[PDB]
Amino acid sequence: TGRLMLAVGGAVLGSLQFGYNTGVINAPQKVIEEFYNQTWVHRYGESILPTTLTTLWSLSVAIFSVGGMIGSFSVGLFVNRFGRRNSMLMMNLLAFVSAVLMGFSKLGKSFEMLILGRFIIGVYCGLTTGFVPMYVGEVSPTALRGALGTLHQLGIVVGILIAQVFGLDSIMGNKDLWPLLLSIIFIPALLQCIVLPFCPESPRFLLINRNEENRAKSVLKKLRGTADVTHDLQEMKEESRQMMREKKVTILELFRSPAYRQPILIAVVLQLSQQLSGINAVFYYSTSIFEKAGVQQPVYATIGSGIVNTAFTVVSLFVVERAGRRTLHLIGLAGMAGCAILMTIALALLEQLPWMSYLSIVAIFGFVAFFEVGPGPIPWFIVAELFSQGPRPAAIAVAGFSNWTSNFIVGMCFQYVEQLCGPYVFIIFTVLLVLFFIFTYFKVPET
Ligand SMILES: C=C1[C@@H](C)[C@H]2[C@H](Cc3ccccc3)NC(=O)[C@]23OC(=O)/C=C/[C@H](O)CCC[C@@H](C)C/C=C/[C@H]3[C@@H]1O
Repeated sequence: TGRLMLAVGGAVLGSLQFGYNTGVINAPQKVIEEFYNQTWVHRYGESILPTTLTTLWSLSVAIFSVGGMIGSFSVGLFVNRFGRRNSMLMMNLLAFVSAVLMGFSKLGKSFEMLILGRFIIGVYCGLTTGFVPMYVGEVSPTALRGALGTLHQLGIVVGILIAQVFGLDSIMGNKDLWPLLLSIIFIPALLQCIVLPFCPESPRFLLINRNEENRAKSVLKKLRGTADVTHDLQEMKEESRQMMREKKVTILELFRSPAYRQPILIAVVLQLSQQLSGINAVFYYSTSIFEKAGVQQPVYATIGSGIVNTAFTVVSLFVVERAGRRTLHLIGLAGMAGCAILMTIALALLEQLPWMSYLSIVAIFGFVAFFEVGPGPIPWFIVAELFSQGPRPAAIAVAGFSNWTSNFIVGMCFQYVEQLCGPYVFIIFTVLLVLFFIFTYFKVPET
């Protein structure tokens, strides 16, 4: 419990860095867009086209999700081959590579570097979100396993907040220091590169994946702190039974078996309902949507959304263990729909009532607050509770693919939709939120 605080906190750095890379490109949108325009002129002696500037900066934020897909797929590769700890350590290379790329992108007069860096760091984020939850789950005692695993969640939302803070004009969200805003991630990396080597390899890797039972003994005693461990050791060997009991099934075997075709449908749709709700429409373009509203100091409203977001995350902890998954997920979609509607009213009546800009802030706060209690965590609780230890692994990969894919559809196309639909964009979210509300009220069983 003492030395334990090192290995965990050392791993959560990746989840901080995960959330940081997610929301850094929110506030400094205009300045980087100005840099694209600046770079476009220097090359061709011509101001960039507005539609091109759209899909270009959209690609710069969207390509990140593409990396995450690949990353989340490759987690199984490095984990069982190089170990949990060492996997997290070596993959800090992607951060330094990406940090340098996104940092010297301005000094290199190239948005390709920035896009490329955004891809690479996306892979790291996809890999990391597979490492951290798995590492702490094996390192922590079973008692604190259902509590320390929270730090991954908190890490992301807090990382998103810090990204939005630094996104201020006062700090790093400006003409001169935006390349550093993207690069500062090297600090967390450098820290994790120092800490992890002192942290212990997971015993479940030493006991199972290496059969080095003896090398695992020295871990738990220093790790768990307890002198003896002739019960935690037997535990893992008894929990590995259930994990090795029924045969694990592959991805494409999940599609072909009509026994698995119904629960998988629920899983994927529940992931679509998380992204196509359009919470990344705000976590990527909060400061942008606020600008089209009459919001004074919009970057602060984004930080507001971060704090509200971070807040209701902690609230959700003391709710999932108090209510049902079917209910909480329904509550979310409704509130997200209501707020999406309420958002449209603000964006519509602003031109008539020069103050509804304040309503848009409250709407989006509720739009993300209702998300973090319903469609936030639940879509990952239902999937893990619709499949036994055999097909459950393959189900996460599909769900993971479903999430990244639908995440890319929003972040890449939301601006193209924002131009044509005008103040009537959140209706798309409202509409889909209804379909997702119908789909769950009938076809989603409580667990
Ligand atoms: C906006 C988002 C962010 C906010 C989350 C979103 C909400 C959430 C928050 C806390 C716990 C579980 C879910 N639900 C997510 O899953 C979330 O990433 C995670 O936080 C955890 C991801 C796990 O590693 C498994 C999936 C890891 C990836 C395959 C998918 C990651 C999704 C992101 C999502 O983009």
